[PDB]
Amino acid sequence: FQGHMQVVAVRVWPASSYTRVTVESNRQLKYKQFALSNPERVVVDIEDVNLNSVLKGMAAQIRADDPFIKSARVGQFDPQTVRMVFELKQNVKPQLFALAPVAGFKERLVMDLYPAPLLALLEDYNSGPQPGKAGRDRPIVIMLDPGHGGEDSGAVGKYKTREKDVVLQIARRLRSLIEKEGNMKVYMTRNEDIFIPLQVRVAKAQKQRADLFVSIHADAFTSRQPSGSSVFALSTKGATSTAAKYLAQTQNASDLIGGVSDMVQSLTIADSLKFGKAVLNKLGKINKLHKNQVEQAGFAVLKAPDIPSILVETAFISNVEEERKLKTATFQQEVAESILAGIKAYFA
Ligand code: NA
Ligand SMILES: [Zn+2]
Repeated sequence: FQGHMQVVAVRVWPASSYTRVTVESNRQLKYKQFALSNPERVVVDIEDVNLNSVLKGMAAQIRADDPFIKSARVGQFDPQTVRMVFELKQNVKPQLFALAPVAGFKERLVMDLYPAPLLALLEDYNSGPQPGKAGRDRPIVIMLDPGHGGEDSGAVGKYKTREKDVVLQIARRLRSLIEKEGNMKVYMTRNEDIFIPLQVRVAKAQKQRADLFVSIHADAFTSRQPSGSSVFALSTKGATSTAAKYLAQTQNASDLIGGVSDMVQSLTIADSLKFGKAVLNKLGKINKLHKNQVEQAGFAVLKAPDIPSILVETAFISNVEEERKLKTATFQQEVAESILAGIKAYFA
């Protein structure tokens, strides 16, 4: 019970591109943010707040490896006003924005501390395949996109496994395999627990000249019965099943969850279907398939107009058996070997 409090939760997401501080509360917060020096500090003042257990716990959320925050102290500064003080490891350009309650979160105040390669993309948030035959004239450029991150945990298992962790571990195994393919070059939209907006993932792939885009997930249905792996490609004109339409809806809410402030396209979909099929065939040796064909729905991460893009449901984490499989090194590796083998079989 937290009806009485103003601030109800406080989270810090340390990452190399930016550290995010989130303060969640029952009413929209009036705040002021400013800087101090000797030592470099960022200070946030919050109004209509009484200090409590939650804000007092803010100091113990600061990890010894936050690239931005050396430490955080909090006090009542005024009978109305809490002051948060962040001692810094490097110069920052803070950006603060407020979010209305949505997706199960109450009011959120977000502060992102940026420094004063993916930085370039987040800060201008206000190309495509190179010429030649990928694989033969130059390497195939693959962009891996592990779903979610930071504030957005993704779907959560019955036994508490978070989709964000497992799709990252699976992306890392797959990255590691690819960097033994002489044929191949790999980038990642993220390689840590950070939140990346949906359009930034897409833009990263256009920016780094991807030949293939794979988005990796472990989503959830309300029922714990549906299980197995599955592969999706884009449709802008209607989903091929209610399951696919639903996952498009849940996956597109990511930007709300984590929090932020057309002749050539049909041809790209056709290639994506063909690449999706190759990948499905390899997942079918390794796992139950949820559906036996490649499906389509309005997935925002698959909107890159010039790049074949697919979304791989490694498995539905809503399912108890598949939650447990997703935690295992063997099954994560089988999934990684399957995507790779599918990539190779597409180029032949
Ligand atoms: Na390589
Ligand atoms: Zn997901």
